[PDB]
Amino acid sequence: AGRRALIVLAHSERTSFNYAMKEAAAAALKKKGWEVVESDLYAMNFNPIISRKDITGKLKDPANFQYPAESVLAYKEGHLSPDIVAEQKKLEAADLVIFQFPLQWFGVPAILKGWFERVFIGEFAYTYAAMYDKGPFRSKKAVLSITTGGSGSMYSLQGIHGDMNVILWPIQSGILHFCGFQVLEPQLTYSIGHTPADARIQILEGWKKRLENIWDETPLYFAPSSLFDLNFQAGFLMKKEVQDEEKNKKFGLSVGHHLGKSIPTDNQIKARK
Amino acid sequence: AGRRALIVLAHSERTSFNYAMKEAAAAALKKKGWEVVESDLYAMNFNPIISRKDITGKLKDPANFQYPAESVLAYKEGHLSPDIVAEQKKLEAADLVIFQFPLQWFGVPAILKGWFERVFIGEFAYTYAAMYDKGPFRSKKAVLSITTGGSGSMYSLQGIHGDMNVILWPIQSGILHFCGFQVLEPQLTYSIGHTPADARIQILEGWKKRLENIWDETPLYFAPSSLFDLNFQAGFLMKKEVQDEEKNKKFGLSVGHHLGKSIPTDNQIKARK
Ligand SMILES: Cc1cc2nc3c(=O)[nH]c(=O)nc-3n(C[C@H](O)[C@H](O)[C@H](O)COP(=O)(O)OP(=O)(O)OC[C@H]3O[C@@H](n4cnc5c(N)ncnc54)[C@H](O)[C@@H]3O)c2cc1C
Ligand SMILES: Cc1cc2nc3c(=O)[nH]c(=O)nc-3n(C[C@H](O)[C@H](O)[C@H](O)COP(=O)(O)OP(=O)(O)OC[C@H]3O[C@@H](n4cnc5c(N)ncnc54)[C@H](O)[C@@H]3O)c2cc1C
Ligand SMILES: C[C@@H]1CN1C1=CC(=O)c2c(c(CO)c(-c3ccccc3)n2C)C1=O
Ligand SMILES: C[C@@H]1CN1C1=CC(=O)c2c(c(CO)c(-c3ccccc3)n2C)C1=O
Repeated sequence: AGRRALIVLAHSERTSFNYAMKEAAAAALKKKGWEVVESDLYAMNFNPIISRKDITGKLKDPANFQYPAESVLAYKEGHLSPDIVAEQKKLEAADLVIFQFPLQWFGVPAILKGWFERVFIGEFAYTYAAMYDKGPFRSKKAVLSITTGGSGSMYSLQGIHGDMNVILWPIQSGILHFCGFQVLEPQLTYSIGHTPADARIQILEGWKKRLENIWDETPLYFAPSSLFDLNFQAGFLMKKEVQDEEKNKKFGLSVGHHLGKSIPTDNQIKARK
Repeated sequence: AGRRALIVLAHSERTSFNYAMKEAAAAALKKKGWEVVESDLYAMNFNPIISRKDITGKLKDPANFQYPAESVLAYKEGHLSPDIVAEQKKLEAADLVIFQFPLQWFGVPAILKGWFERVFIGEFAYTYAAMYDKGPFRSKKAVLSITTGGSGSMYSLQGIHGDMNVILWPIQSGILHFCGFQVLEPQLTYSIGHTPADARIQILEGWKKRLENIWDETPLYFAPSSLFDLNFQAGFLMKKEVQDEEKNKKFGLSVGHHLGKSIPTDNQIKARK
């Protein structure tokens, strides 16, 4: 089960609803016996920009700096910037990771985007040989608790912004699941700036109620990596048998693997698929 | 037509292909009579974090800081941080804006994400009353020129990463088109790290060739805001009449407006739709 939790918050104001939601999760989990650690990016004045400075020492090839290779090497040899390592330790010690943030330009705040870029270093957070379900964080679970200015209807299939499931895909599949994370249902609190005070109090309590049993939840469905030929040769394309079999399925496997057919309803919002 | 172009680069190395793509684009554009301005985020050591320091004036509500409102107010009264103002001036002058960046965790680099967050302030880059096609930059055109580590097949409908069209959606529709921009087909350069020297040279020539007539291209398709009842009362939902003409249609309208049906092939990569 789950015993330790990491709450990554990306909001500058201690007076925001996001901070309240972070406080609610901390209280709720602790009161349930969990150990809670925080990564309040702004309060920590976190540096989100990847650079050659992330490697405390000489680079393998300063004449042509390539961050991927250099950062992985620094990782292996233990030359990663201290601030990066400290976060990597929080990740390794955590069973549950909660990402609390306000949706910004249909994605995560830049400070958090940068946190992934500098913290999710190769070898540590992933390998091309163990992508997705086989990733390093397979024993861990992640959840996005998001707040927005736009109303839920704006994000429905007929809303002007379009399906929220598409917006979540690059984050939940491309970032979290790629590293092995079992991704749980996102906590979506729409139009928080247009919500009555009593309703907000209920949102907080609802979030705490869910956290009581968060670890017994069934995670989102992503196509298993066993359906693909995971080698540079086949170009990591679906196995031909799976393709043929899939040809007789009404729905695609997920948002990203829609295969040109109907995307399973709320594939990135609701579990059981 | 268009004589003014802005190239926003998000890469720290002068030795990268990304920098090469930036030079090639500028060289080719100037050759066709364009005026070319640049925003090399790293070279500028651009601040990517939105904070109350983006406002130089006295806040309207200092004890309860709210970025959306305060920033919009600062734009309206001329109290925005001068570095943000400098970027906004480049945007207003530009006819064509090119975003050159390496794909990082299925999105734009944090430094570029922060650029959108601090520079695309309300009123300046958008207004709820005139979202999408009615936005401020509707007389402008934007293009994403991306380079990736992974091969094209990994991003095909059956590649492990999933459809690249889904990854592109939140940036091209949510950020670019939301502000009125006509978005042109993205220049996609896959597995740049695994491309032979002679091929890389051809990729650059091909990019210069495309830019020779970039302004006359058909842009990508996004559902017009006219298909929606644009008011907090109708939940910014698609017009009932429009919803009825589609129930018979096979394909959805776009990636975000797939409507539970099939997404039009390469909706976010190829024009004509
Ligand atoms: C750069 C940028 C980009 C954005 N892009 C998007 C986008 O793409 N899509 C979109 O939909 N939105 C977008 N937004 C809007 C953003 O998502 C919302 O402004 C944000 O989620 C609002 O929540 P908040 O917690 O940050 O803060 P706040 O606006 O402060 O709101 C929290 C509310 O709850 C109250 N409150 C605070 N603490 C408590 C407590 N303990 N108990 C009860 N009530 C409390 C506050 O007084 C306030 O009214 C963007 C905003 C910015 C700045
Ligand atoms: C934090 C992070 C996250 C990432 N996330 C992803 C992801 O989600 N998906 C993904 O697919 N990839 C990802 N990548 C990989 C990234 O997309 C590639 O490393 C990048 O696109 C490579 O291009 P480059 O221009 O930066 O540099 P380089 O790797 O240097 O490659 C350019 C190549 O062209 C050569 N070259 C330079 N100038 C010229 C010239 N003028 N003419 C001809 N050849 C030239 C160089 O020597 C080099 O071999 C990530 C990388 C990082 C650091
Ligand atoms: C996608 C681009 C980035 N932006 C936004 C889009 C919205 O649709 C929106 C916002 C806000 C916040 O400014 C509210 C909002 C805020 C308060 C109360 C009600 C709605 N709404 C509906 C945005 O910021
Ligand atoms: C980990 C984040 C999610 N993304 C990546 C996914 C890939 O599939 C990938 C990367 C790289 C770059 O590290 C190369 C690559 C690099 C050099 C040569 C060949 C492939 N490939 C195939 C990534 O960075």
